[PDB]
Amino acid sequence: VQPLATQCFQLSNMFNPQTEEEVGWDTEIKDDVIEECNKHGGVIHIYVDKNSAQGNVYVKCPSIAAAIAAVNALHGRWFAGKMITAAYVPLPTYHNLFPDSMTATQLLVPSRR
Amino acid sequence: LATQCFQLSNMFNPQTEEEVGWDTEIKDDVIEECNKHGGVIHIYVDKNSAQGNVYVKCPSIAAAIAAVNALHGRWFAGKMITAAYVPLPTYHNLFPDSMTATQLLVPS
Ligand SMILES: [Cl-]
Repeated sequence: VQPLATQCFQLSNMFNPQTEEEVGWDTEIKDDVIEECNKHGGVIHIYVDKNSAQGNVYVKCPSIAAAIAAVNALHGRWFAGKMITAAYVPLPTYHNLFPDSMTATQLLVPSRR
Repeated sequence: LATQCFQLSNMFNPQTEEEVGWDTEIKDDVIEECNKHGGVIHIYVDKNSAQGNVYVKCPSIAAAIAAVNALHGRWFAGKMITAAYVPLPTYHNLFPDSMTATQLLVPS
């Protein structure tokens, strides 16, 4: 079987730390993702892993329904010939990686207006 | 806090320990990944750890960073492995033999 949808997922290929040349690039990715999520079910945690070779972005939505909507809105885009992929993370694993994501309930909004 | 040393987590569970060579294969898998980057000079699969911890030391921090950046977030045995750097002294105290270990490890 495939892992059930959870509140939490990991995006890949969102970027390539070797090629990323713009200052504040990871924040723009963060804003881009939140903006995308706020067209759907929002998001309560996000983390762009600047050092990951596969360009990982971690996300947690206020509900699995919100998470599904975000994943479905995000996993379609392409970057640098590589396609973005989402993988759900079980709560304990995601919570172990991101302890603070456990009690975070506030919907995030983008920095840029 | 990049160092020569890191702790992989979620590499296994007590259920993983029921197959022979589970630890030898995990050991080999990490070495293999490290030898695609900067290699590795010490590894310890902590059979007694509940969190499926594997301890690793690379010949240089450049090597470890390359390994960690390749390993963290990576999926292994259906579980997302996470790498957390281990302070060098901590690693050496936990693992005395890793200090003078300079021979690049190769798989079994
Ligand atoms: Cl997992």
